[PDB]
Amino acid sequence: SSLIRRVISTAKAPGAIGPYSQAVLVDRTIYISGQIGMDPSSGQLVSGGVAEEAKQALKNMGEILKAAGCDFTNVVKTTVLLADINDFNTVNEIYKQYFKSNFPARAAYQVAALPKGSRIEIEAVAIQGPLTTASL
Amino acid sequence: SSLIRRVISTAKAPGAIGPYSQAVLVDRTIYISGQIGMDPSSGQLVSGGVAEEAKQALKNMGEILKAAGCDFTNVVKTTVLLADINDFNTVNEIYKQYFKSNFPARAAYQVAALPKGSRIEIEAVAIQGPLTTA
Amino acid sequence: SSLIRRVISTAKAPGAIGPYSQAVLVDRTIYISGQIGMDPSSGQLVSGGVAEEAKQALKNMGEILKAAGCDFTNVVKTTVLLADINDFNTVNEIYKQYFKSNFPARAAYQVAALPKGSRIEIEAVAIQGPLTTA
Repeated sequence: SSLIRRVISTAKAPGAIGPYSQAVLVDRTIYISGQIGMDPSSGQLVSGGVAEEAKQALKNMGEILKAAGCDFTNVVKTTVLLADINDFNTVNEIYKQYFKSNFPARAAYQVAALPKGSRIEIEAVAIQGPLTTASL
Repeated sequence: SSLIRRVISTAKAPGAIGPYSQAVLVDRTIYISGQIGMDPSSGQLVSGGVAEEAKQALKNMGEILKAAGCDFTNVVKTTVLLADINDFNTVNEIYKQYFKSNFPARAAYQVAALPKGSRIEIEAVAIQGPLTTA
Repeated sequence: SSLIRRVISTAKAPGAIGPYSQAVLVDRTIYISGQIGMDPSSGQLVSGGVAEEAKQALKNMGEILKAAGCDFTNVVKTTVLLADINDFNTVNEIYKQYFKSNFPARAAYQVAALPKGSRIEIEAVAIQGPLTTA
């Protein structure tokens, strides 16, 4: 009757440094922490604003997915939090470079402020494969 | 070992204005995108403010639920995102016309802005039936 | 084939002041509503500000978890919604009084406004154990 729950941690994404995990896996469902454009090495936000931060946040998410045996095709839901709702056109273009098709469900909105003054934070839910459309 | 994962897509609700699906069904859990009060025919927000937008957003969610085999009773969690926290009474009154009992868990708060200048966005998680309640 | 959906209800946490349930359990997953620093017996926010409200909100979350046969170790994801981003450190130190290892995944950010003028709201997803690593 037990289920495995394991905390994902990879050095290719910025480390926790706090009472949170990069992501938690529990019977094929992966809850991924909100990712911002932090460089895993420098511990600082990359420079350049939303375009550069979005790219970095998505790479960070990709490395976490990888450590769980997944890729972007496994993501079923994201939340995209913005410092400015008007950055959507830019953000969408970058988002589509990682999420190429069969897009996750999504919620999206502008918040009042994000950690470290970032312009974007992306959280996600993913499911460990293998996956099928067939009702079997 | 395979789990069923399928996108839900109905013309009864608005087409995506960005790279997202209306909902994703995965092993009985349905993740529904944030819905706003956009008319499915025109692709524009309905006129009249928060009360009319909330209604349309819920109708849109309802059509997505239907296409996933589900109705409002299958919803287990929602997030209500408001342009103005003072609209809560108005929003709840409308919310209760759709969700009538065994209510979903819920988070609610005011955000800075929503897509298309909407006054409300509602996301949800539902579970595909059969479901039997204690 | 049929999954049971159970609404979690306990007088040890504040009763709902809107159309929502404290938490909903379905097939092992427990979706917990956003908790604020309200005292169950008065149904009013505690005094003292964010520090006091955060402790109360977590305490309310703990009672809801216990009512579902869980504790804080069962939590796999939280969202911390702040009225002020600068309250983060204060809230984080309190959060660590409850979560001690195998930490939940997390999102944190500042919103425009929370219900009843609250300085913090915390929602969560938890999974019914036993949960193991092996």
